[PDB]
Amino acid sequence: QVWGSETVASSKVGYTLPSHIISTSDVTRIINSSEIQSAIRPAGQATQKRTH
RNA sequence: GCCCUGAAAAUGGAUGGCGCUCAAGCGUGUUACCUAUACUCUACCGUCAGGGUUGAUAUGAUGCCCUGACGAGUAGGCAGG
Ligand SMILES: [Mg+2]
Ligand SMILES: [Mg+2]
Ligand SMILES: [Mg+2]
Ligand SMILES: [Mg+2]
Repeated sequence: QVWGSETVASSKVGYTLPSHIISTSDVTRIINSSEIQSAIRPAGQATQKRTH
């Protein structure tokens, strides 16, 4: 009642809870998604070999 | 050309000094040698630029790592402590 829900309006006049600018807080799962993984090129060595 | 005369100032006095006369002087030529915080190569610190790396089961993706270049400073500005 005090702060409101998705089906109940908040008792505060004209107030709604703030929105999210990102859907989830774990970007690891977003990267590990099939669509992202199927569009990227293979990665490197993570520690480049010294050539000269 | 060199040297000499012309050429007199006040504390004692300065090719920097000693001293030097086929010079250790003057003109000219040939080599060797000495040494700057400059140049060349290397290491280390920092700054700037271009890049690599999220895949869990280990901690900083403002992380870790690869590559190149650069570094004087009053008044003054900005940044990290
Ligand atoms: Mg001579
Ligand atoms: Mg030097
Ligand atoms: Mg310099
Ligand atoms: Mg400086």
